[PDB]
Parts: sequence; C-alpha cells; structure tokens
Amino acid sequence: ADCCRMKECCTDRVNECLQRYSGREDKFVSFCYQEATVTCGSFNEIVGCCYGYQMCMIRVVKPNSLSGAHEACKTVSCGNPCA
Amino acid sequence: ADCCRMKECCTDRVNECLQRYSGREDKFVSFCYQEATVTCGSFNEIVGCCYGYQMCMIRVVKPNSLSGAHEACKTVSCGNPCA
Ligand SMILES: [Zn+2]
Ligand SMILES: [Zn+2]
Repeated sequence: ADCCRMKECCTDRVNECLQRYSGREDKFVSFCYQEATVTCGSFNEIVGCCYGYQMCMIRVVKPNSLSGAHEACKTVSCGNPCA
Repeated sequence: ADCCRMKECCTDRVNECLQRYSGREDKFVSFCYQEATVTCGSFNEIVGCCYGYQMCMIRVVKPNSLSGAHEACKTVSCGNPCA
C-alpha cells in the first residue's frame, strides 16, 4: 500500500532478524532481507522492500557489529522499487 | 540537541539492548531504558529519553515477544520531557 511504510518495516525487520544471528550476522543479511520483503511486502519480489538497504548492509555488516550497521544504513536510499 | 532525534535513538537503543535478553526481556526493560538514556541523553535524568515508550514497553514486553512490543510502542507519545 505504501513504499515508505515498506521501507521502515524493511530496515527494522532486517535489523531485528539479524539480532538472532549474533556472531554470524554478515552471513544472514540476505536471509533477513528475504524474510523482511516477505513480511513487509514489495512491489518487485526480486528487488525486495529496500534494495539499497540490503546492499549497504552487505557492505557494512561485520560479526558482532550489527548496531553500527543499523545506524549507518537505515537512512540510505532504496533505489528503484520497480526494477 | 533535538527531542525528536532523542526519541528515535531511545526506542532503537532500548530495542537493541533488549535483544541480548532473549526469553527474559521483560526483566530488563527498565534496565535497557536507562542504558538507552545514557547513550541518547535526556533533558531530565529522572524522566529518561522517552517516558511514554518505557511505560508501553514495560506493559507489552513478554518473553520472546519483543518485536511485537517494538512495533507497537516505538511511535508512542513520550510525554513531557521536562518533568
Ligand atoms: Zn539501531
Ligand atoms: Zn521493530
């Protein structure tokens, strides 16, 4: 229904999901992103609920460093939601 | 300093603190709120960084129910920051 609510939900669910993987969070970024786009919905299933956020998190997230990644990536641009 | 940025930092940090307490998160809500106001600061040490949120989380946080509590409580009214 709304791309902006979708973003908010996407970043928050990814972060909450990644806190179940402590020590291993870098391995589960994509797992958590997939779960988040199912939960929050998306306008393109492949793109997901915020693509830019997934890329930022893949680049920044390192083991036992999750919070820093949340603060670094949460305001990043999502990019084209459609393609 | 910005009360609104304070609130955002507060609810996020409380949420992140409580995730170290899986299964027992209800015992640590006030603990985590205090940790959060240390990180995020406050305008009244006794009130903390978002009073309304602390009340909501104390009420709604149950073991293994944290995500449900965050989603419902994060945008809640903080009340008077001064007293
Ligand atoms: Zn955070
Ligand atoms: Zn949440």
